[PDB]
Amino acid sequence: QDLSEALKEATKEVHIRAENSEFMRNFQKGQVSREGFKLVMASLYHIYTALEEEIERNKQNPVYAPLYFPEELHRRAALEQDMAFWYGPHWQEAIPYTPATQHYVKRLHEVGGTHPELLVAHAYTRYLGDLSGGQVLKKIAQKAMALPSSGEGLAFFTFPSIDNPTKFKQLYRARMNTLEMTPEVKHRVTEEAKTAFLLNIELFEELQALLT
Repeated sequence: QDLSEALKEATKEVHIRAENSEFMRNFQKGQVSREGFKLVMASLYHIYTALEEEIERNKQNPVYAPLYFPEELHRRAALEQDMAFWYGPHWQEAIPYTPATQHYVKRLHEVGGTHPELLVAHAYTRYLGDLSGGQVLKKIAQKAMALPSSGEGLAFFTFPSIDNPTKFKQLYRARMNTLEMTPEVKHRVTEEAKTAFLLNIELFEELQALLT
């Protein structure tokens, strides 16, 4: 089986659980305020910082390199804008760094440092969602919180260097299928993607509790 297909099949169940998390149910209904939203975007700041640092460490590694798309995909600069929007000029000292975020970041460094053949599972889990349900979350955020169409506060959800998310996702999928793939690597990559989803589910369960 192609890796792109293996990953979708492996994560289709946990994806259902993730999109139906209590935090996300509240989001999709429109119940999340500025406070909740600042919490999740600050958490994403740390996650994508760790993820993109590990992507840089491994950019020339053949186990990842075909998926190296900083210009199109990387979120850190965009999140730095959003942090300045939501938290102001001294956001680096203002933003929270929660335990679940720390746990997620810790795994990203373990993977990037010790198991870079699995890094694709983590880039997959975040980026392809950003290019999918991410786009729906963006419209909900705009409506709920009165965020302007011009895009301030929602740079994270904006991909100026991609014309069509759907087309780019097809490209990224075909490119995943180009990675050197053994039964050993494909088994562990699909397992690591399931873990990536759980780390996200646990972040969202934590934030929901912090707010209630």
